[PDB]
Amino acid sequence: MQEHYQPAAIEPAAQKKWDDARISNVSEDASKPKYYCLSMFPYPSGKLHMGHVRNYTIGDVLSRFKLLNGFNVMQPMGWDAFGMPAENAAMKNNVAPAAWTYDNIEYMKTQLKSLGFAVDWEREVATCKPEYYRWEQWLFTKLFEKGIVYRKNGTVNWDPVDQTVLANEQVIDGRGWRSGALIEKREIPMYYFKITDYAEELLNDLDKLEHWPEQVKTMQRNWIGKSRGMTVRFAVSDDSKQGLEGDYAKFLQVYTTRPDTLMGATYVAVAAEHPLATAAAADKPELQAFIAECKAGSVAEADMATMEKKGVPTGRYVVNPLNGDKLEVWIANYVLWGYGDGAVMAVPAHDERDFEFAAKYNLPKKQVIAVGDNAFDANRWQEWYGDKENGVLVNSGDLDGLDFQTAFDAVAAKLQSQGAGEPKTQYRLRDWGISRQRYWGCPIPIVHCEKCGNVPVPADQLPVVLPENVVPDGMGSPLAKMPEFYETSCPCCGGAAKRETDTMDTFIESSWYFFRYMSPKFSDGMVSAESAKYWGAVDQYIGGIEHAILHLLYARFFTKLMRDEGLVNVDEPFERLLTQGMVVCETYYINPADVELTEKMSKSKNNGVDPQELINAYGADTARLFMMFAAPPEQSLEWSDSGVEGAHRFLRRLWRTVYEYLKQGGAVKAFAGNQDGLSKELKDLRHKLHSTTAKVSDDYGRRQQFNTAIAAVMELLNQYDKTDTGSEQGRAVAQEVLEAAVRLLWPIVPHICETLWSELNGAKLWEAGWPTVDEAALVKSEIEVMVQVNGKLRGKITVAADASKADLEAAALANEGAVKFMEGKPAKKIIVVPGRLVNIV
Ligand SMILES: Nc1ncnc2c1ncn2[C@@H]1O[C@H](COP(=O)(O)OP(=O)(O)OP(=O)(O)O)[C@@H](O)[C@H]1O
Ligand SMILES: Nc1ncnc2c1ncn2[C@@H]1O[C@H](COP(=O)(O)OP(=O)(O)OP(=O)(O)O)[C@@H](O)[C@H]1O
Ligand SMILES: [Mg+2]
Ligand SMILES: [Zn+2]
Repeated sequence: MQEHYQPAAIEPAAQKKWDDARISNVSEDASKPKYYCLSMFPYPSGKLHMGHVRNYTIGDVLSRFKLLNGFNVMQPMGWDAFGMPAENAAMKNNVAPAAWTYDNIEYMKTQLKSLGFAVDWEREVATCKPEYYRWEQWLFTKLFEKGIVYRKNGTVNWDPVDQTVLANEQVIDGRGWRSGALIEKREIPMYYFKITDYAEELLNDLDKLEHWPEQVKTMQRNWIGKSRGMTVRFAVSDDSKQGLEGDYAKFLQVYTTRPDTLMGATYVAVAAEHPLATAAAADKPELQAFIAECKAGSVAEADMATMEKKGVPTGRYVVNPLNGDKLEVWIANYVLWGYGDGAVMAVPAHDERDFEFAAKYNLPKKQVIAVGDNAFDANRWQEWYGDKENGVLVNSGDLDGLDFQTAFDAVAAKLQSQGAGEPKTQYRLRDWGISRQRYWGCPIPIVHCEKCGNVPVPADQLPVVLPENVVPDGMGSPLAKMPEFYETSCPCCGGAAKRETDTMDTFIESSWYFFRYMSPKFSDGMVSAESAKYWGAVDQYIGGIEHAILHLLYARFFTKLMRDEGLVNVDEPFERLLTQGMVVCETYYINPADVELTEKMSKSKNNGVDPQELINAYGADTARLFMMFAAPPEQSLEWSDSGVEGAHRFLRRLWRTVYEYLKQGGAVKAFAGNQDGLSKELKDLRHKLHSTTAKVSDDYGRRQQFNTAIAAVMELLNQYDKTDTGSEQGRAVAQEVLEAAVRLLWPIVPHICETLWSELNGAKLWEAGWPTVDEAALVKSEIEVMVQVNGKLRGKITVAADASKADLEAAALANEGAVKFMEGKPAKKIIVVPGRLVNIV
């Protein structure tokens, strides 16, 4: 064995040994339990960053831990290759997005292989390849036939100067990012997933996820935004029907989640697009200007929660169906057309938004809810005004004295008796718009025929291949200007027709890639039935909480869609979630590596430290160890050159330790079996050993805290250094300690542990398996305790080292000599000195 640690030499050698053994190249082996450990596949931007390193080391630690415990572990890797960053690099360097993407994949793959991740590279996928996206095109056409995917006009942001559609992330102050021209709102036909049909399923199935973080489930619930409220109809007064047609001439319909406060309504508010707003503003210019300012605004919830709530009266009146009061209709900028009825009631006494709105305009505030002892001040807002669990109704006539739910049910029955309302469930969730006016994305498998309409491409003709020899320029998608692409024949009539030129939301590819990993070479479906039945669902998912909402929601939606199609039989894709904290680095006034002598490392400010320089300078094991040791996985990690130095010296210490042990007599059989007769020092070392094994096993398997597991192995080595292991039984225990230490650290730093193991033991490491805990090594020695009766030694008892004072009291009173000297009398007191004596008085 060589004396000094050389990661540049041993890490390539250890990587080829694993590759030649094909331990990571797994199949649907029914003779072993499966474990699917998935890390979020990266966008092939060009180079890895320490964020990738931390994420994929965490996944590799869990994967290698399960492999050592005898699991058939699948840890697949892939490339989220579609999206804008390639389209922006295409216009910068004048290259095709495909060639720019494949150059990055090939390079980033070599960077990943040099880190030693136990990856099944035979299951690699690239989402921009037709062999992949043909199956999301297939699912598109199948759901299109069922109406789950439909075509409908939607609003987009049009740039009149750049001649392109812009996302809201590129529209600032009503203007284009790289143009600055006033952005128009255009209605164009687009495609949507009817995800609202699955809202109740997407909400309730969260209860099945017993191992998800509670805040992630909370974020999913708030995004869906289910509310159980009441539809309420206010009859339009006789004097307020001018110019109103249809149902809008008779009643104003609103939606409310507080029908228990309907007796407290003092006014109602409609959206600027509501027919009551249009009819009232017909001869009032002040209302026409208000409606225009509302339309010329942002429905962005961010801007809406920060905007000044404004309103103007209309002079039109509606009638409350419970108490008969005539209420004036206001046009308000916070009422949104398209959400519910486009109109709401207002209860300023029990809704904070309505209180401030009515405080500005001096509208009445009628209390209809009391919370026991609290006092109601119409000029102040307390937090209990909107209390829904402890409130009780007042000023409600029939409903006085009821709680929220009882008043809810009673108002429901009263409104249905008069035909003026009914219970209604609503969701803030809107349908999922698929269409993107971009080139570098999955083509939409629709053919437009002037005789047949929007026609789906038959399954025999899939995929619709995206042409790769394209250099986008940013002034409109090139597909709309390529007649050789969109000119086609209608698959229903055969006449001249046009292909859809929009591409798909890149969230589509990440919504089902975890299933494609199960059979990435399958050509008869999204995923083969056999591999789907074997792998089931993802056992462990590792990625940012930034994706806790849309990505997870879309992935869960696609899982149920594919299940309903009979492709899979699981309800949820991910059983467990691990969210790693971001990696941060000091900024300088550019990469710190190009600098000589603190925010998230991202492409935005180019703070990302290139892992390849750390690998060349210290090796992959030093990189992996520093990531897992600096902080818990969920906690943020700060880049520290001092941190990578301490990690490398520990690996030098681990190497030096095994070398010095083998220099002093070579390898022997590891100690095992009965440890009676071992010296006290060697028993304590074995106790520390199997205590460390239990602690590392618990930190990998349950807590998923890797920094503490490394610290535990460090403590075991510290006690090893202070232990004389020169004797024959001493050498046997030293062999047992080192054989476990290198296996406990193998998931973190597999390169050095693989090399050290084969110098210690001739068997394959992954066949010796995860170290077991010898429970006998955890039992400490027994102690003899003196028994006293009124201070006189009456006998002795043999006590356990873990015995409580109650155990010594129980054992001291059972002593024969005690009972004989106690003369059948009780003890007014029983003093207990643990580990010395117990005296009964
Ligand atoms: N189109 C709309 N624009 C603005 N506000 C609306 C609109 N439709 C309903 N509202 C108001 O929003 C209130 C709450 O509805 P939402 O769907 O947000 O439920 P919620 O916030 O979960 O309910 P809660 O206020 O009881 O916690 C309703 O009581 C109603 O007054
Ligand atoms: N600085 C970082 N520290 C730790 N993990 C990171 C960091 N940056 C990205 N990751 C993780 O790397 C994985 C791949 O992320 P990816 O390259 O797709 O970017 P992203 O998370 O989508 O970024 P953005 O939100 O800016 O679009 C994810 O699990 C993500 O959480
Ligand atoms: Mg269960
Ligand atoms: Zn046709």
